[PDB]
Amino acid sequence: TADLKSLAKRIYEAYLKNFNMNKVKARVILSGPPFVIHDMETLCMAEKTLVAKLVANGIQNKEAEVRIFHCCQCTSVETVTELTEFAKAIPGFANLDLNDQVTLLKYGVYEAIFAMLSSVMNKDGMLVAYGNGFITREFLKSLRKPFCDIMEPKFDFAMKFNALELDDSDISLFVAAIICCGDRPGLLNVGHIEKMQEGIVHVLRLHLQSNHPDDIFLFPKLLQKMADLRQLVTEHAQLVQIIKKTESDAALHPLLQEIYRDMY
Amino acid sequence: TADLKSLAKRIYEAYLKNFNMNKVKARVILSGPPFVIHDMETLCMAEKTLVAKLVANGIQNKEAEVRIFHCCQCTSVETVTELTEFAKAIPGFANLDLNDQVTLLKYGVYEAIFAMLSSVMNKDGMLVAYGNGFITREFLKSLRKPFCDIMEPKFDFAMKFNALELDDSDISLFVAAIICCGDRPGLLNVGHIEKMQEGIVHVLRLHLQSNHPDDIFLFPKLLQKMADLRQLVTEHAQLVQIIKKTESDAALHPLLQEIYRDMY
Ligand SMILES: CC[C@@H](Cc1ccc(OC)c(C(=O)NCc2ccc(Oc3ccc(F)cc3)c(F)c2)c1)C(=O)O
Ligand SMILES: CC[C@@H](Cc1ccc(OC)c(C(=O)NCc2ccc(Oc3ccc(F)cc3)c(F)c2)c1)C(=O)O
Repeated sequence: TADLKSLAKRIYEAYLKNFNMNKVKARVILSGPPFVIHDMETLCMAEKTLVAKLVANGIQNKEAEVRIFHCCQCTSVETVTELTEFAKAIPGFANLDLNDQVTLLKYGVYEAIFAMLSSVMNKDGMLVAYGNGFITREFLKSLRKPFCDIMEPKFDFAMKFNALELDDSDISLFVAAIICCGDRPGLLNVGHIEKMQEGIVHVLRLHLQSNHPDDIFLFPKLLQKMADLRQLVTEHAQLVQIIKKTESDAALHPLLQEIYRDMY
Repeated sequence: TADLKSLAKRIYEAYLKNFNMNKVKARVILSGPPFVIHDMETLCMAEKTLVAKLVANGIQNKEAEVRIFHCCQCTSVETVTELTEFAKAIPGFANLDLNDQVTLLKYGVYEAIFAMLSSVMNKDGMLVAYGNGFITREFLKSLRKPFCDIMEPKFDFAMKFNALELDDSDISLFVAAIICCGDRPGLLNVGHIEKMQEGIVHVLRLHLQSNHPDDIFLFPKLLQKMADLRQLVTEHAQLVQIIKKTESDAALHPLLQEIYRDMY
């Protein structure tokens, strides 16, 4: 159908326009020159070049694990802004009640964040700082608990997600499907959201048939990844709560505090 | 450092002196009275007042899309002259081999042009004709293909670039960083250019820390905008080639023909 073929392109176009990183761009960088962060020496070097404001305090600077945690949060905050503008190209999203738009983004942003993080991850590490650094997975594993425990589950998810070999045309529809879940708690107009979601899911199913004819199960596999991402976020929010309670130096950004507030 | 603080000011001063339009000036005009070009009637009116020589041929005049294309090129040619004189205040630029100065300007001018165009653009249109007109983005979208396709990608870039809220002190250093890229094809003294570039990039990093303490990622964001601008120019040059081959009325200015010659 031409209207559905266009809906898929509108959403893909909105994705390419609103996210600073996409999978084609990430793959070009990941092939090879981002500065490699693989130990404490190179973390401190990268900090002086890529985030110099943070380490300009002398002995007042925070422990390395907490600086990394802060920089991960700053990355998330940026992605929430990108996700918020992308959400307007989903048909009917801007016609939803303003409160419903807030609730959908509230529960969807971290599922979308972890899905899209896969695009900049490989089995050895991930791009950081707008593509200018690459931090190794082994370095992130080396951080003291509980900060190391934030990281590896996201790689575990991404390695299996990346094995599906989706492209940006697929992932844009997937992220839109994540944002339009009609079973989020607190929704006012559930019925309208379900019809909005059904239209996107309908385009996602047809698109996957067209773009991945070799994988007859790809649509139900992606439905399962959405459920897996919900569980990943529930687990992530618990671990973030442990850090907030037990690490007095690891302040939560206020935008992320509101996202987490009464989430799970 | 006082020498670096002075290098940043020397480059800012060179920017304010050599460009006819700067962002403060553009913002004052954009607030409000430039003549508004929003349809064919008002394009023809503006032409008689602001570019009267071009439409003084009667039925010999060119189709409106081609007149606009010509006037955009005339704007570019002017900006290349401005960029060429600005480039002298970059430390070491005038000490480079004359051939290297040519190569740097060759690959840098359009990246700088599109970065600086953002200063006169908003989501509704852009200033034209030395600040005396404002042409609407919707009008530019309304031009027949392929001429409409020249325009909107530049607005897409500018809307995200403008969201960074840079000022002229930032943009002058950014444009200098663009011109001193040591990875341009054809360079004779790559090493000297890399050291020249490192000095400007070093001042840009410290300046951004000083002028935007609120945005710890601003320097890597701008590194990414430089890469985005290179891709924008590659795409622009392809579209210009399509126009040259398929629109016999749309002559390329000779200065711009030489810039494009063997570029990408
Ligand atoms: C706090 C948890 C988040 C969710 C979350 C979970 C897992 C992640 O990755 C596995 C990521 C994430 O963003 N990884 C990219 C990244 C990694 C290191 C960074 O640190 C630096 C430090 C210095 C540098 F010079 C460059 C990078 C960084 F800045 C970004 C985010 C939240 O709850 O919002
Ligand atoms: C040919 C492509 C260029 C690159 C390029 C690409 C995109 C652009 O903007 C999105 C611009 C540009 O200059 N926009 C300002 C502008 C717009 C319309 C104009 O037309 C008139 C016409 C009558 C008037 F009375 C007043 C203005 C004009 F004169 C300047 C330039 C090249 O390849 O060099």
